[PDB]
Amino acid sequence: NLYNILKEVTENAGYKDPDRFWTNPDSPEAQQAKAIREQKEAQPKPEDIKAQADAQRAQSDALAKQAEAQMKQVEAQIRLAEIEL
Amino acid sequence: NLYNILKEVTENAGYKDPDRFWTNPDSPEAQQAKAIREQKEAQPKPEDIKAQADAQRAQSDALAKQAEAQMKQVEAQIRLAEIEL
Repeated sequence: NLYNILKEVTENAGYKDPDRFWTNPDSPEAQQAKAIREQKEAQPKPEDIKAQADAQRAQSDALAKQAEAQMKQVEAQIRLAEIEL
Repeated sequence: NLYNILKEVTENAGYKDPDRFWTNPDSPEAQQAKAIREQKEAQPKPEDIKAQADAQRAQSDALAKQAEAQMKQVEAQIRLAEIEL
């Protein structure tokens, strides 16, 4: 639609050929340019920092769960064995 | 397209030769200038800090997993032997 508007303005100005001043968005060069433009939004700045923060959150979950279970098992067997003797 | 517009304006102003005031974007010098301009977009600043944080907390996850496994092996092996004796 914008390309059509620009064509109409240019033709009314007095230039019959509109490709001299504008680029058709359906031309293969325009499609390629749109391809690179779309490819340039792979990932923003702090989102991968966000992902590695999620990784450290997961490791915190792990360490906490294993610490709790390990200390429970510590109470299970390191005391009663020396209690009975 | 911008080069064509500038050339048209210059010719209408009364100067037949447009290369005196503008340079053709298809000229080899323009291609070289575009080459250095693109090359100066190799890596922005914060992204390496991002990758550094990635590595640091992948480090955190690693040491978390090894710590959990090591403590599990300690509790399963350093205790029963001294319990039985």
